[PDB]
Amino acid sequence: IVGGYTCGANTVPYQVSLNSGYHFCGGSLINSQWVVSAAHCYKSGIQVRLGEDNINVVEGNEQFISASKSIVHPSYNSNTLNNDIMLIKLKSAASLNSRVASISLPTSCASAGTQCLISGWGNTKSSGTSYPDVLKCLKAPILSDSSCKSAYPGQITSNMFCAGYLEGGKDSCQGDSGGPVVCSGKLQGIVSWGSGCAQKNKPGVYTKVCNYVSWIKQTIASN
Ligand SMILES: [Ca+2]
Ligand SMILES: [Cl-]
Ligand code: NA
Repeated sequence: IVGGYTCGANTVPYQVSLNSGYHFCGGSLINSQWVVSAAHCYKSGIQVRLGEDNINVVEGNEQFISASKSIVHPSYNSNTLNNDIMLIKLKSAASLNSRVASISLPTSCASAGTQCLISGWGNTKSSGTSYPDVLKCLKAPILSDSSCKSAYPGQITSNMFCAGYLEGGKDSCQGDSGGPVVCSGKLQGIVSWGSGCAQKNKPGVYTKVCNYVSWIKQTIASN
């Protein structure tokens, strides 16, 4: 997250860190046994880290649970990042409390202008590199379809939306991938991609989660 603020310990209790020896991607807890992340985060040897603020310090609210199975979206295209969504089942149910809590799936798509909370442990620089160890937050509005398509000609599908600021300075960045965009208490986005970070006229592109609710619910019901 570039141009965000320090969330505060466990203030985003649905935020997970995907660990394969190190934080590599965000995720969103959606019930005691399932995480939603970006398909482009897929790899084996995933350990889901819940209750995290400092990812380098054991602070006392962590639950570390190995992934038992990953399900990349059937129609995920790694070249276009169309359908950049994946589900991870935990080997055991997370113990749910004030600091480790599921985020509600949307019943409806969010609209341009709606303010959302974007969070993750990604790069905090637009030029050069600095990884924070504590969770960073950004309040960003969803952008119009037409703005999003103008910003990225030929690249925005019906499964993508832009959130952020065309003036730049405030964005998601490398290491935020797979993390949440929460708009009035609902998971509407997954940190998917962008052109660099916090560049003018290159806002963050997010997986449109409302498109995937029937897939998520069916997958969970049979896995
Ligand atoms: Ca920690
Ligand atoms: Cl539009
Ligand atoms: Na379960």
